[PDB]
Amino acid sequence: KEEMNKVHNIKCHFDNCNRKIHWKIRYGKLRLVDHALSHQEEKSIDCQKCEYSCQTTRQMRYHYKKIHANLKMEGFGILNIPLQNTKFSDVWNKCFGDQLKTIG
DNA sequence: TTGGGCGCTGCT
DNA sequence: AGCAGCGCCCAA
Ligand SMILES: [Zn+2]
Ligand SMILES: [Zn+2]
Repeated sequence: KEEMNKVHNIKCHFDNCNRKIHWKIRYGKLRLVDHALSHQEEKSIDCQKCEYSCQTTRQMRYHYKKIHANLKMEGFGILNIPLQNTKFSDVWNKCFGDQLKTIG
């Protein structure tokens, strides 16, 4: 539980990003996945109610709040997102590849 | 207006 | 462990 709550700065190595995500194991990987998806041109997150699509689950959460105000957004975990493919594996590697021992 | 992401955590 | 969500400060 201690090692659960330790801050690990995860550095994004995408060209001229170099942002540091102040991550914790407790948070899970969603904010890291979303950050990598933001560096990719594809809009692989699809709304469950309308035609909208976007890059990140954070974008989709904003979409639901504004367009689907009375509806819960559901099914947008890393296990629901199409991640097991080469395009995403490549972008994840570019951003965080040297830090996968810490991420898992 | 959009929304990154900090910090949160109910739940499995 | 860590998923899969959320409130909200502030310019990512
Ligand atoms: Zn980055
Ligand atoms: Zn929609």
